[PDB]
Amino acid sequence: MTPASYNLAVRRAAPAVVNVYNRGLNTNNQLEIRTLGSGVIMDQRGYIITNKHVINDADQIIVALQDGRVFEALLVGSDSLTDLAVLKINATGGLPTIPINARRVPHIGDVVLAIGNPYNLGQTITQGIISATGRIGLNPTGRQNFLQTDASINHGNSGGALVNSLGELMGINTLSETPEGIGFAIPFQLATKIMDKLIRDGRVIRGYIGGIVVNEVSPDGPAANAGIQVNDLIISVDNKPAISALETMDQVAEIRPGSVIPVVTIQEYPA
Amino acid sequence: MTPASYNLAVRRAAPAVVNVYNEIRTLGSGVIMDQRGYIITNKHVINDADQIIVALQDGRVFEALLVGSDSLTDLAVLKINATGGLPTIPINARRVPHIGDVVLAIGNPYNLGQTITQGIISATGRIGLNPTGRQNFLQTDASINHGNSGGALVNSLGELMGINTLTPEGIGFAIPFQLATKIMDKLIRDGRVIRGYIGIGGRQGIVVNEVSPDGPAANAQVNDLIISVDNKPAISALETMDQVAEIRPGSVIPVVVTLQVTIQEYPA
Amino acid sequence: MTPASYNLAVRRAAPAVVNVYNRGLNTNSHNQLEIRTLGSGVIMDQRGYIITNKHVINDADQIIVALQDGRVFEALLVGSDSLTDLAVLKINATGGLPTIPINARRVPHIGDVVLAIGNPYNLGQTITQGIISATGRIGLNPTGRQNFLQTDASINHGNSGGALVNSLGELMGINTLSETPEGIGFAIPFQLATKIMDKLIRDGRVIRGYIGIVVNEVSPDGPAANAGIQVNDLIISVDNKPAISALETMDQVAEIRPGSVIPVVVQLTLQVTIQEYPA
Repeated sequence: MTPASYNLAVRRAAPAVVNVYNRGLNTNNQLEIRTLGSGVIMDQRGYIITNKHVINDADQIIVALQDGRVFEALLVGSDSLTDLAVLKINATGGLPTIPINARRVPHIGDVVLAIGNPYNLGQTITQGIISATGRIGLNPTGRQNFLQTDASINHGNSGGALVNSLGELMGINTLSETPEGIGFAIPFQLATKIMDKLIRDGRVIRGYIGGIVVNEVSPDGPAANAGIQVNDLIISVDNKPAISALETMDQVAEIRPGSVIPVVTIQEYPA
Repeated sequence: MTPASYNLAVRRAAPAVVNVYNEIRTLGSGVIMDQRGYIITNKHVINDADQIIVALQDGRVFEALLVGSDSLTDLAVLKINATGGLPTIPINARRVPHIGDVVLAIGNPYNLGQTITQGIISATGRIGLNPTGRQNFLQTDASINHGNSGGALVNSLGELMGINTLTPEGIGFAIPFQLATKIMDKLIRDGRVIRGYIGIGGRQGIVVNEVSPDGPAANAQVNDLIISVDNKPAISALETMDQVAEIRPGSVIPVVVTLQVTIQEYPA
Repeated sequence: MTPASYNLAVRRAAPAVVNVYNRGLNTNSHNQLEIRTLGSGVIMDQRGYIITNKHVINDADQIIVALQDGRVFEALLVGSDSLTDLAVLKINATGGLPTIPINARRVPHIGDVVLAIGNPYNLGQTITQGIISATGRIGLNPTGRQNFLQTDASINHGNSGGALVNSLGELMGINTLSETPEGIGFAIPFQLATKIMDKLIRDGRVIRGYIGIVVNEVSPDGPAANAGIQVNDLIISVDNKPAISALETMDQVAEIRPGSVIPVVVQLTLQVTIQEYPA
């Protein structure tokens, strides 16, 4: 026999996780650490994911690898709604990349490990399960549509990785009587989507509109301008049957402002 | 390869777990025990509830009837009649829980919807009917919060290990399933738990430390050594007290220390 | 089918773990024996040597050890160590003792499932499950809370001095200590705990080599300051061992005995006399 262990997943995923250091200038001279967090190297190009709140208002950003290599990092963009931020590091002499299986479907009960730097103790692995799946939909909803896990999450785990027993990335750790074993991560599929969009446009451009029964209507919104009223029953959006409020709103977000569709001219979501 | 997962147990047991709602006085969780619509939960969840509501992970909601409750075990049985089929919690009565067994707690902590947390059995506790304290419950480092109460604790096979009851970290308790079964049946039948009460406490034989005034024992002294209760050898204080509880009030039994005692109903 | 379980490890290791009770005679006015604090301990071998945390037994007038088999023993303090917070006890045993499983050849790995065995809040023996979050170091030289073993297995007051074992029951470490930090707890690596025990058994205390790689500073009156070494010196050899690591070198110095004299190359070959580490 041999000891039960998840070290496999640790060997594979860990190196691609990094310590992130927000550095600001203190007016009341040099750079002082404002905060810290974790991040995941996504691909060989040097793209990294992390939590927006970690890098917010940073004058300088630094990224350290478990192999000891340190890099100055460039903010590629961020997103409030998902609390995600993409960084990039140059000077590539090769990089560890987080294992990814796009074909992998997360299931409730799946063993997962959270990799991060809680309280700047150095890299820390903690074990738990997927308590709840959440959604990969682009449209914001709330803390309920994230992935939920009883794997232990502290300050410093933010932007860290959540991987299954195979090291495959399940999500990005966002945030955690005293609630015990309740922590959240952004589903990896969604994180991918956000990353690409930030890489591409320097920001996340969301389609905004303002059966499914209309409870209210946004003044001056795209809907109010097209002639839609309260109590209307929406059966089709851009030729797609509207059978779900969640699925419909996720679809609207993928649509680009300026576009015109049969149900209106899409606008960009308000900050 | 495939990811290490307990999702199997989740598929099996989860559906039989429900959100319970006591304006709302409080909320909690419950376990559907069988196809008749009987549900288990914690008494403290439903106490002084004007109405009780039960929601299923399949979206079906039911008005629920309090079948009875128990303070000592903090258990309560509900019932809903359901035309359609109902999910029931997997049960293996032959299964012996062991310390170290992987377990999952299924419940609705902080009303976040159904939540699964993973841990192990830290300690077994006892299935004895006689109350003792928080030590004779099942103990687990699986995460338990407000809203997990009345929820289910199951092993990797989905088999019900116990009902979740209640800065200390990774210390949580559940009523052993074997005991929960017994309590359920008794509440279903009598609308309450009728316990055989004698009115002694003490610590082969059992030495009487004290005697309850007006109790069944006082009516039939300290320092007595009890060697036989109703023809059963008294070799254990725990096993004896559990035995007394199963005996019904009004009954009369031989006690050898040969006296004749009349069992009463336990004081609230 | 059968339920996923670690009970195997529990069966093997648990019996060798014990409840420890610090007792003093000045605790009450009537000068009776009363518990000042309590903890857990691990029976190491058949001789009755037990490991526990120093902070558990500190200033104990009496020490008591209880076994999961009901046997109780008066215990003798063999010695302690502040730096690792370890203490060795001994019990006079007759009729054999449970001993904690040990595999010296076993290499702990991050992610390995572990169980913490102890007596949290004196609830009786309690098992909690987690993994090794970080390895730490087995080096003798003190560093800090970072070079211990780290684990998300649940640790409370009363787990101190308890055992942390893998799925095979093999002792991985001795549990030392644990916004509210969740799933952050520490144990002394077993390899190191062994080293400390033997040294305490033998010398009644841990005798450490102290000296006082680019030199950032120098200790006044220290062995180094007395041999002629200065700041900014580059140390390339310590007692004929290449100094390629600050960690590996300091651990090496600790193994050296006070009074000893060794060559240090910085070329200048000096002669230093090792001293005993300051409390």
